Amino acid sequence: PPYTVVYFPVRGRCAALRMLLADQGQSWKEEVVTVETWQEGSLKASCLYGQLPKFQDGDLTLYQSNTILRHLGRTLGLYGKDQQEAALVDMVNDGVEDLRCKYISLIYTNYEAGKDDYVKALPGQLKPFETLLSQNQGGKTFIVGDQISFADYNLLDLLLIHEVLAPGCLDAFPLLSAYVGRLSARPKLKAFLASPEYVNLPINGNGKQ
Amino acid sequence: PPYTVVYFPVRGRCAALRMLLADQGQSWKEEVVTVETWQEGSLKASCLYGQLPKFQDGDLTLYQSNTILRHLGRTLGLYGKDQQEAALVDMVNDGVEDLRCKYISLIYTNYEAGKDDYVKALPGQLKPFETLLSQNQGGKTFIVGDQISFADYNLLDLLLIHEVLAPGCLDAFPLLSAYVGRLSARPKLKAFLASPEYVNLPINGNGKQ
Ligand SMILES: N[C@@H](CCC(=O)N[C@@H](CSCCN(CCCl)c1ccc(CCCC(=O)O)cc1)C(=O)NCC(=O)O)C(=O)O
Ligand SMILES: N[C@@H](CCC(=O)N[C@@H](CSCCN(CCCl)c1ccc(CCCC(=O)O)cc1)C(=O)NCC(=O)O)C(=O)O
Ligand SMILES: [Ca+2]
Ligand SMILES: [Cl-]
Ligand SMILES: [Cl-]
Repeated sequence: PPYTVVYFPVRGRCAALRMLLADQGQSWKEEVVTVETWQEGSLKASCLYGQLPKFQDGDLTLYQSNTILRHLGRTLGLYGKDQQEAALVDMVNDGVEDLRCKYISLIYTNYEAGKDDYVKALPGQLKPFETLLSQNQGGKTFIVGDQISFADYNLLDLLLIHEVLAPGCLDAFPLLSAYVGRLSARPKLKAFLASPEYVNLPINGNGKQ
Repeated sequence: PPYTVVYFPVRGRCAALRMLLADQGQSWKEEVVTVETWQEGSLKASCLYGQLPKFQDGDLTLYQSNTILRHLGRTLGLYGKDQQEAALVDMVNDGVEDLRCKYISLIYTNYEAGKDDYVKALPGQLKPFETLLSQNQGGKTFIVGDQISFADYNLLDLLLIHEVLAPGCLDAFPLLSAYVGRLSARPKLKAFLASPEYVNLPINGNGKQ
C-alpha cells in the first residue's frame, strides 16, 4: 500500500484517520511501535517533533495527526466543495482538536480528580457541534455541507470516546446522537469499527477511558 | 474582504494573522473587545466556541485562529505550491500550534514555578524548525518551499515571543536567527512590527511574557 501509519498500539490520535481510510476504501499498513522500542530512543529522535503518529504516503513523511487528516482530506476529496466550506471544515476540526486536547489532559494527567468537573463541563463543550448540525440541513447530513469531510471522522471519534467516558452524554443532543448512529452505520465504516484491528486496541495508553 | 478582526487588546493568537494581513498589503478593521465588555457575556454567548478571535470576511464569519490563518492561506495563495507542500505547511503550523499551547499554558497557569523547566526544554522545542529550514534551500527562503505561507507568519510570531521569554534562545540556531531577521525586514511587515498598533499591545493578557 502507499499509506503507512506508524503509531503505538492505541486508537488515540490515529482513530479518526483510520476511520477515514477504511470508510474511503483505502489500503494501508500499520507499523506498531512498542513502549520498549520507543524508550530505546532512536525512532523518537528521528521524528520531527519527537512524537507519533508518523505517516508515510509514498516518500512523503508526515507528522501531526491533523496534518495527516488534512492531507487525506485534500487528496481524497473530503475538504468541502469550495473555499468557504473548506474554512468551515477547518473551524470544526480545530474545535474538535481543542476538546480532544482537554480529553487527553484529563485521561493522562488528572483522571481521578478531574473527571467530575470535566463531565459537568461536557454539555457546554459538545453544544457547539449540535449547533453546527442544527444549522446544516437540520443535522441530517454531515457537519459541513452535504458531503463527508475529514472533520466528520475526527468529530465522530471524539463523540465515540466521550460516550465511553460519559455514557449517555449525547442524550442531551439529538442531532449529534442521530449523527453518530448514521455515520457509524456507513457500511465500510461499520465493518471497520467492528473489526479486531479497531476493537482490540485500547482508546488510550494508560488503561483509562 | 472586507476583513474584521474581533479580539481582546493583546497580540496573542491574532499576532500572526495580523502580520500576514499587513505583509500581504491587506486592509482590515480591528474590533477591540475589552475585558469589561466580554464579562457582560453577550458577545461570548454568540461565539461558536465561546472564545475570540472572531473573524469576518465579507459575509463569512470564522472562529479559531488557525482556521483564520488557513482561510487567508487558501484565499491569498499562502499555502504552498501543491498538495505535498500544503501538507508540509500544515505540519509546520501544527508544530507551531503545539508549542504555542505550551507557551500559553506557562504564561497563564504556571509562569513562576514553570519557567525554569520550560526554558530548559526550549532548545529541543525550537530545533525542529531549524532542521526544517536546513532541509529547505539551506534555510534561505521560507519554512516550506519557495514562497511565504501562513505557517511562516505563525512561526515568526512564535519565535518573536520566545525571544522575549528567553532572550538568546535563537543564538544556537543560525538559520532560525537569519530567518527572523529576513522576514522581519520585509517592508510592510517591518512597518507593521514597528507600528504602535503592534508595539503598544501586550503579548499576553496577564502582564507576563
Ligand atoms: N500534536 C501531535 C501530538 C502527538 C502526541 O502527543 N503524541 C504523544 C502521545 S502518543 C499516545 C500516548 N502514548 C505515549 C506515552 Cl509516552 C502511548 C500510548 C499507547 C501506548 C501503548 C499502550 C500501552 C498500554 O495500554 O498499557 C504507549 C504509549 C507521544 O508521541 N508521546 C511520546 C513522547 O512524547 O515521547 C499530533 O496531533 O499528532
Ligand atoms: N483554539 C482557539 C483558542 C482561543 C482562545 O483560547 N481564546 C481565549 C483566550 S483569549 C486571550 C486571553 N484573554 C481572555 C481571558 Cl478571559 C484575555 C487576554 C487579554 C485581555 C486584555 C488585556 C488586558 C491588559 O493586560 O492590558 C483580556 C482577556 C478566549 O477567548 N477566552 C475567553 C473565554 O473563554 O471566555 C483559537 O486558536 O482561536
Ligand atoms: Ca504565493
Ligand atoms: Cl492521544
Ligand atoms: Cl493567546
